[PDB]
Amino acid sequence: VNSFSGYLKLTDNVYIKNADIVEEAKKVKPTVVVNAANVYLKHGGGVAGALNKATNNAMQVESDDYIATNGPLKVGGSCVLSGHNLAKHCLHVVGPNVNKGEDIQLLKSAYENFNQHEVLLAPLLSAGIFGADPIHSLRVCVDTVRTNVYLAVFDKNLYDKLVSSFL
Ligand SMILES: Cc1ccc2cc(C(=O)O)[nH]c2c1
Repeated sequence: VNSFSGYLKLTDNVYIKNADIVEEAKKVKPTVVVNAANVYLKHGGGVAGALNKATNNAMQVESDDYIATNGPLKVGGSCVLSGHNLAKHCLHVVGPNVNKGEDIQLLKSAYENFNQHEVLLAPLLSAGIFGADPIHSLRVCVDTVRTNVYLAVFDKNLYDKLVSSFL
C-alpha cells in the first residue's frame, strides 16, 4: 500500500491523475519525483521550471554544481539528485525535445531510467514544451516502465484525452 490518492489505474503498474506534480509532490513526499530535465539541467520552464521554483532555486544551485563536475547528461539519460522539499530524491530524466529535432526513439531509453526505482511520481516524458505527442509518451511509458509509476498530468483536457484514448 502507498500514499498516492485519486489515481486511475491504467495497467498493473501505471497509474494516472489530473494533478500539478508540484502540489502532488508536496502532499505525498514520494521517495522519487521525476523531473523533465534537459542535458544542461537548466530548469527554466515547463515541469522543470515549476519544480525548481517550488524548491526556491535550490534544485538549480545543486544542478549547476552537478554539471560543473560531471558535464551534461545524454538525451535519454538521467541523474539522481536531491528532492529538496518535494521528495527524497529527484530523478532528472532527459527525454528528446522535438523542438530541438531529437530522435523520438530516445523516448524509450528515457523511460528505461524509471526501472531503477520501485515507485515514482512522474510527468509524461517529452510532453509539454518538449513537443512530443503525449498519447505516444503514455504508450511508451506503459510499454517500457515495469516499476510502479504515478503519472501527474497538469492539463485536465489532456488528462481526459489520454484516458479516453488509452488502449
Ligand atoms: C484534479 C483532481 C482533483 C481532485 C481529485 C480528487 C480525486 C480522488 O479522490 O479521486 N481525484 C482528483 C483529481
